Amino acid sequence: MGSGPIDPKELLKGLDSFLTRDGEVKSVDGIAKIFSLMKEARKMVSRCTYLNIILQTRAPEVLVKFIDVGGYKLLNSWLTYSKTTNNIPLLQQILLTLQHLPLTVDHLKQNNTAKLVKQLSKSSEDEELRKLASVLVSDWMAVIRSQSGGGSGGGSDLDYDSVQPYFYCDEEEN
Repeated sequence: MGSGPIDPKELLKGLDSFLTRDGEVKSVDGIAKIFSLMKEARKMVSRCTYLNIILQTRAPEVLVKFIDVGGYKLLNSWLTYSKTTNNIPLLQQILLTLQHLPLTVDHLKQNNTAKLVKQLSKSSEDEELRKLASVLVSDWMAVIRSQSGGGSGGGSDLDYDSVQPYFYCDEEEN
């Protein structure tokens, strides 16, 4: 193959000028223009580029208002949209971006994304997606255990059933 492809990243990286030079976040104005254009989500590169910027968005107020302005529904939307094709570098970035923002038990339960990410960190055919998903669900179950009152867990010898505090799907096959 003497012919080469085309760079699709620069098309979405034109917006990176409206963020900081490291591609983190400029302002609450910055997240909103990104929000509307990444919402379209019709390019695979638009997915990975903007989600990486929201990941590098180290301003926690910008994250909680991202959830507020519609990003909450869009996290579940893009999760399902990526799970159809099951694109490994995409799935792991979506769950890592919502791992970056402070998400509540109300949220993960309502959108059912708690179940969707937990079945990944139970047994998927890939290391990197489920180990990032494992850090995410361990963060979530730390919060959930703290909302419950307490519990040991330990960390080691800790089984897939004993890491289900509000992840218990009581679907009785019995």
